[PDB]
Amino acid sequence: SLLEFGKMILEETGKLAIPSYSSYGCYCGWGGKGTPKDATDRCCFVHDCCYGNLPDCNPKSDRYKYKRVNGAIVCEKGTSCENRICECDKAAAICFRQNLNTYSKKYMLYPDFLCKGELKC
Ligand SMILES: CC(C)NC[C@@H](O)COc1ccc(CC(N)=O)cc1
Repeated sequence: SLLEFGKMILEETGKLAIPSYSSYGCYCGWGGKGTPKDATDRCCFVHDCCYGNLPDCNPKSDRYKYKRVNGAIVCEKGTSCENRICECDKAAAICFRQNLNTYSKKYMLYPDFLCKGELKC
């Protein structure tokens, strides 16, 4: 669920899920349309695509359990939806951590009209 994801982001990046990643680019937080603005925006695009592969699960509200083995994120055995959601977030977190160095504030609160373009998962 989102309680898990946000906690994961903070631990990983140090920035806070909301508002650092709840309204960035064209995909973080708001999904929909567009061409991802930057690397962090691409993690969101890929992440949204990740939840999209799980039709009958509830990413936002189904809680899962994960642990750290010296820094590694280890998703714990749960329902199979819980296992797959967890993997989807673990990636976003890793991806987020990987492009902290290019996280740019001008994409914060990014306006919608500026997000039109085509991208299939
Ligand atoms: C505590 C506050 C009010 N949070 C409400 C909460 O709905 C914030 O919302 C969201 C909505 C959707 C997502 C999708 C995720 N990033 O992939 C992440 C966070």
